[PDB]
Amino acid sequence: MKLFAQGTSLDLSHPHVMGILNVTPDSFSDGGTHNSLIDAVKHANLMINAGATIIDVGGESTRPGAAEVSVEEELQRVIPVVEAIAQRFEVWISVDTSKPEVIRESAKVGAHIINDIRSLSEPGALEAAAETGLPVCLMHMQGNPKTMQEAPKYDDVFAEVNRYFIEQIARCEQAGIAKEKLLLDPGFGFGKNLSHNYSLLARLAEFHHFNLPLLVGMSRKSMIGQLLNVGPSERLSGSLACAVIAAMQGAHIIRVHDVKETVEAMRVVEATLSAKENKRYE
Ligand SMILES: Nc1nc2c(c(=O)[nH]1)N=C(CO)CN2
Ligand SMILES: Nc1ccc(S(N)(=O)=O)cc1
Repeated sequence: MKLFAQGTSLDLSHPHVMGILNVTPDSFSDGGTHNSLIDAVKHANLMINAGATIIDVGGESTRPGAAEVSVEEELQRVIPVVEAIAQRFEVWISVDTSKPEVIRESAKVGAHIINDIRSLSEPGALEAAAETGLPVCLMHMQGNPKTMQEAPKYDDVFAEVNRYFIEQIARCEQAGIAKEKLLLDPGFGFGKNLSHNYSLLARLAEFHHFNLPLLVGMSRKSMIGQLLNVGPSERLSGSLACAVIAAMQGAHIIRVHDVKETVEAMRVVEATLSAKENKRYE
């Protein structure tokens, strides 16, 4: 199973570690792109050296209570970073944005994947994505990402995620985006309580019925912090366990903050699955 973008390919035969590079106004400080660029390129370098095969560049925070970012603010931070990395390294670059101008401007500087947690729901996003012909990640979410509001109720969270996926795949094809260009992500922590999150992880293997790559992001999330009752900087062990459970079930891309450690853990999973008559646990 491979992805094709920007004259290159990504083989999904093994788990890939996607490192996170957030370049928001509150971190990519001192205003409209400071010498925070060296910082970003430095940070990327470490991630690559640690074994990341994909880097997720985002100019907007999607945490509860997060501010909205303007197209200008976003453009100012993401584009320069995407370009500097594309020019310097061979990694795959995914862009975490929901804005059509950022989508368009990103393809042009070499981005390989459009990771929109909003699944191209913003006016003009679907059309901008299609035009680029790049792979798109579709994520399940109930509500507004940045709501300090409570988690919905679900009749059955897994059935709802499944049906959402069917509907979104359809929407994409109707717009020109071939099913073969999609990645699916259940969206851990988004409009889901503790129970819902562990139900989605327990049954991850059942989402293979779509025959599409699966991307997951549990790193330092609430589903861990709540369970173990620990702060954000004390969640590495839990984070690692979630990555292993997902990978063991055949997830293809794991979004994380702790690249080195996850890569090691993934090396153990690969050794195991290769000795496993059918390459996956269910
Ligand atoms: N594809 C994907 N992208 C994300 C995800 C996630 O869970 N999956 N979680 C986030 C948390 O701010 C940010 N971006
Ligand atoms: N939505 C969200 C909440 C917390 C985090 S974390 N893992 O940086 O604490 C990431 C995304």
